[PDB]
Amino acid sequence: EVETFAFQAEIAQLMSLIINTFYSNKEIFLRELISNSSDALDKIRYESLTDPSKLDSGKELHINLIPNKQDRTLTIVDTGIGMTKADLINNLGTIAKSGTKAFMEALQAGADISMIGQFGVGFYSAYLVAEKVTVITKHNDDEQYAWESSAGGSFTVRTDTGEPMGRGTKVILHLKEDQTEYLEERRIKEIVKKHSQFIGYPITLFVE
Amino acid sequence: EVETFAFQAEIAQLMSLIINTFYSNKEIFLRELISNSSDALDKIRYESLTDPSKLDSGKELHINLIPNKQDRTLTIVDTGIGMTKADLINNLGTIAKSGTKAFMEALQAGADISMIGQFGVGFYSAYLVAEKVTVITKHNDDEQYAWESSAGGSFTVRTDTGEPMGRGTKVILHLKEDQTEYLEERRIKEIVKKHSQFIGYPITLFVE
Ligand SMILES: Cc1ccc(CNc2cc(Cl)nc(N)n2)cc1
Ligand SMILES: Cc1ccc(CNc2cc(Cl)nc(N)n2)cc1
Repeated sequence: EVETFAFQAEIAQLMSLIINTFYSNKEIFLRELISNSSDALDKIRYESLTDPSKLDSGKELHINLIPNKQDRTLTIVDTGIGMTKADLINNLGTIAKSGTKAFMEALQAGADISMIGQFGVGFYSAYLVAEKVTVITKHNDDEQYAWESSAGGSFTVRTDTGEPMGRGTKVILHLKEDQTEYLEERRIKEIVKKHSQFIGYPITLFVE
Repeated sequence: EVETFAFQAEIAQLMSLIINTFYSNKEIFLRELISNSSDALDKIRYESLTDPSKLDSGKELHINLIPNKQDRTLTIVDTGIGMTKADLINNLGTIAKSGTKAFMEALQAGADISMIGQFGVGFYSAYLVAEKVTVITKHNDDEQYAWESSAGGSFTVRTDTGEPMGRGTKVILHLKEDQTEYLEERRIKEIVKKHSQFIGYPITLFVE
């Protein structure tokens, strides 16, 4: 069921930088994950213009934010294009390599962590607040998969057997013990309002 | 040879807003067109990861900025994914409709013109400085096309017979008489430095 993979060494060191650097403006994680969901939703939307059947796995284009204090998770759910297995294992890592290097150059040169999205690697900002990230995803062409990593240089992929999700991606943030402020309705709302206010898809912030 | 099309009424009114509103910070046009080229280059790059032959029409992934004082044009050239005929005539217009409406709502509500890129319609910022825009583009699946518009509610498309470009998109800005500062090497460099400094593709600013 479970395959284990090594991050390429550059992503590994980016993840450790994110995890070990002292940086108090952690909230930008949420903007990066939302902006990712928006791009994925733009992508399936555009694709559907030439192949309307690509929306057979779900017509609604949206983003949901789901805090769970019991599990201490914040989940970002979209009905975007999703990721194939090849994306999870390979394509996105290839992509992340030059973005990482550029970002890592920019930082030595005085850029700061909040600029991570400009380098195509904003997903890894999840590790500002999350000790473990689980990503469930479903692309029209492929099976539903669960990717997961607590950093430390590796990650897993397995075919997923929880609730079928139709199409999209769900990012589950297992929050660090000191980052539970991001389970709070008021804190989430404050962040979405500040950083994500012009996203062209409804964002629903679920309550508990 | 030449087909003439009407903009949908919402894009028409956006273009007139861009053309008639008093707004002195015109330089952001260049950031929007560069950011467009970057996304198009990300797109062909990603596609090539699963189909390396998509790079048979050119391996180099780059952006060139070409001022021409004699013709009074500034051209932004990329070797990105390019646009099919259906994109030019249809797909991009469909896309632009909700971005426009959202942007136009945001403006009534106090947002300003520089935020146009957040709504997916930054291309039309070209009309801050250009009395006419000509776009030459070539997608792997299709022929080379020339799109063109001086606004006033319509646009043309024709198959293009100038130099074959292999793959990509060239945006030719016929500048308004009072906007020739954007032909100046120093002004362009100043703008790219300010707004476009972390683009992950070489940007070459040609001199005359
Ligand atoms: C480098 C890198 C870029 C992007 C990711 C995650 N990307 C995605 C991809 C999709 Cl289809 N949907 C969402 N929400 N996120 C992971 C790594
Ligand atoms: C709404 C709207 C969005 C985008 C455009 C132009 N888009 C593109 C498309 C491509 Cl493939 N390359 C570049 N450089 N620009 C035109 C209109």
